[PDB]
Amino acid sequence: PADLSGTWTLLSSDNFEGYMLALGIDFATRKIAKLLKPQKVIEQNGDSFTIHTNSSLRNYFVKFKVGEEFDEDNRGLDNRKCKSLVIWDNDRLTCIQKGEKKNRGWTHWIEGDKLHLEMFCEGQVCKQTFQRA
Repeated sequence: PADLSGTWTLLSSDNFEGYMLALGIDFATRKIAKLLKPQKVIEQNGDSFTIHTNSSLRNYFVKFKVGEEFDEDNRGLDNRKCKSLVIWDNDRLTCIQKGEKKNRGWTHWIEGDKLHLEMFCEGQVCKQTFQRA
């Protein structure tokens, strides 16, 4: 495991548009979303996590415990329901989201004081890095 806690600000994004296309987000929302610099707040208590994703266009919140399946109604995103599970891929916090979309999920990890994030959905992978605020 690794400590991923803190308030993070998006430093670099990469292929976020491909990621969103794969989700089926419309033109209007994608144009606005790609212009955002969302903040990520990670509260970590042992294997208990609460991750806040704050941005202009929308605020997001996910609360989970590692190894505990939980449904994710993304009616604030792609409106598609998913059955999620987060596990420790050695020091990388990886989530598998089973649902309509295939090979959808995300992975967080930290190297130095920089937070990395990969968000994928059936072929598209959006890489992002954040800096401790």
